[PDB]
Amino acid sequence: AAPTATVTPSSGLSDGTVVKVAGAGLQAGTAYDVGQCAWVDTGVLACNPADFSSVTADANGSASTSLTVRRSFEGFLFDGTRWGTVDCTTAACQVGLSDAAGNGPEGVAISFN
Amino acid sequence: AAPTATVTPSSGLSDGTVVKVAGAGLQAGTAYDVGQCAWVDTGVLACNPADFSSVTADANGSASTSLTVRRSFEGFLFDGTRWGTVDCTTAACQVGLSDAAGNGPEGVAISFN
Ligand SMILES: CN[C@H]1[C@@H](O[C@@H]2/C3=C/C#C[C@H]4O[C@@]4([C@H]4COC(=O)O4)C#CC3=C[C@H]2OC(=O)c2c(O)ccc3c(C)cc(OC)cc23)O[C@H](C)[C@H](O)[C@@H]1O
Repeated sequence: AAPTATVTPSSGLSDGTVVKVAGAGLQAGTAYDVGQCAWVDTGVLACNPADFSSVTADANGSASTSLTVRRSFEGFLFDGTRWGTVDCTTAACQVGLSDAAGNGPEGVAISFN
Repeated sequence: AAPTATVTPSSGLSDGTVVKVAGAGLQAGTAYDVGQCAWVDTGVLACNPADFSSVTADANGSASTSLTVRRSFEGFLFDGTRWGTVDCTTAACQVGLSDAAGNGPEGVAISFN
């Protein structure tokens, strides 16, 4: 049973909307970061770390938090370097959850007004 | 990195075909059952434990193993109760991976003829 994520709302977002993020099927007791990213190239994920939140999955594998989304952001790579700016009206941005190894539910697509 | 399972080959299968099951986005060091099952009721899987195999995910969260699939098998529910003979030409059989918490990739649909 695969882990899942919900991002409410996920469409028609304005810059600065705070969305609600919930996870299920996560690893009980484990800390997860929650954020907005986009795949900008094959295998290259650029994220918006300035607005990340985090959660610890409860004993049932569940967790929730909120997240401020940004219409465009300066995209950063896992090693702390900047990839370039990401415009989410022209790029497919997603909001998801990730543990220290990169694991978690599939990202949820989001879109802006 | 949501967990994934890939099963090769997955169609035109015969009784006894050995398939390769590759899992990724798994938990490093967790052991996973690898097996074939059919949904026989809402939220009820009847599996083939006689051919189940095991893999422990490596440091990169990957695993691979072979699995021998069956066109028909005695299907067992989660607690060992026999459900009855599953005929996979008629039933929706799938192959997948799950850990002791029942967590893992979604299963992969397979077809015999
Ligand atoms: C653990 N390392 C791998 C992972 O890194 C992801 C990642 C990328 C980036 C970035 C920078 O903002 C920072 C830090 C680190 O350095 C900085 O300067 O900022 C972070 C983080 C990350 C955490 C991981 O989130 C995710 O894994 C994740 C996902 O797989 C899919 C969608 C996601 C979505 C939609 C959101 C999300 O929220 C955190 C995570 C994911 O995937 C990369 C592609 C590489 O393989 C990395 O090696």
